[PDB]
Amino acid sequence: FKAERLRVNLELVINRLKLLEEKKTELAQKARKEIADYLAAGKDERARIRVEHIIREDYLVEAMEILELYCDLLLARFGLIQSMKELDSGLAESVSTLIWAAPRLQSEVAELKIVADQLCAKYSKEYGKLCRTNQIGTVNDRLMHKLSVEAPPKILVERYLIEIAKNYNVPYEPDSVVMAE
Amino acid sequence: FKAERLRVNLELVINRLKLLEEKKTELAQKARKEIADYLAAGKDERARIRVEHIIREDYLVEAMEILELYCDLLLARFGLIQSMKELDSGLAESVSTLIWAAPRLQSEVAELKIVADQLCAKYSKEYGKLCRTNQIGTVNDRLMHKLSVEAPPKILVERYLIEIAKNYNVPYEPDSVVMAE
Repeated sequence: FKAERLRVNLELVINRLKLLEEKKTELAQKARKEIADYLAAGKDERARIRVEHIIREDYLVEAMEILELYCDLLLARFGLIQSMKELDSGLAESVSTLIWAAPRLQSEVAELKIVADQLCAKYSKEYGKLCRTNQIGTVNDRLMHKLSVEAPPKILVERYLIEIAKNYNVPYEPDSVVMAE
Repeated sequence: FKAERLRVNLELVINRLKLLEEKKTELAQKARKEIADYLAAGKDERARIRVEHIIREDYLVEAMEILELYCDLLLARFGLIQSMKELDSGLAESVSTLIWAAPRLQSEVAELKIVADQLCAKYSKEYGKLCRTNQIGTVNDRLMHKLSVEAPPKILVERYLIEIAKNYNVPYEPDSVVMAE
């Protein structure tokens, strides 16, 4: 298969990973001053949704870094496992997590479309329609938490609002039922 | 056969060997400061993959120098063995190592394509499809180690990280199970 198209794809993935990380950092700083505005100005719940979007983004940041490590370590053993024909256990975790998150990351990046195709084009043993679904069970559970879509515990969203109000110097009063939870 | 096309090919091989050696040296210095950055900044494992790529490159550097010696010594006896019709034992090691590494070096250089063709065009005794495969068994095992694709022992990758942290003055703590291994 097109393994150097795959490789330069990965390189662009890494480049855009860095770029998007940086851009989202920038706008996240602006948005944190903005959240200081919303919290300072009335609807802390509006700021609560804003910071929900932000903590979502931060889950994405952490997941981005984890998978950046994964694509880079897979890139290390390009020719080596390319000599092989099945995936090894040393890369089974990375491959499983990547295969699992790839559909979640299909939209975020178009290179990864080809990266996943070439992955599945690379293997059939524990690879394919369901065989790939069988081998993908070794996905990183930590990334899974960093890729879980949920409301954080309102004690923690309150703590994010508290540490924001700390860092950004607004008055925040958590809901004591949740501030105790 | 085209033995002076072969010869100027070899000359370009040597020229680009020097050039690529120099360029990879330059960017390797930049990449070593960069590895000092990654090690200094968080993911030492990211730096670990980076320095895995680098130590791979250094295996390539050493292999490059070895084969540079080989092509130059073969160049010394151009007309002499050209008078002969089979390869001699004095060049059997160099020829075997070159024939063996040439497919690994097919991609790195396009001149060597012709150099290998003209090599096989030079000989049939222990030369050809499998006869060349038979005579290539005298490849340099040291270069073979410098052309082996493997993970170095993690005590040694830790030692490379330790001597980098020494030279580049970052804090590195090897995995004591591997730092003892």
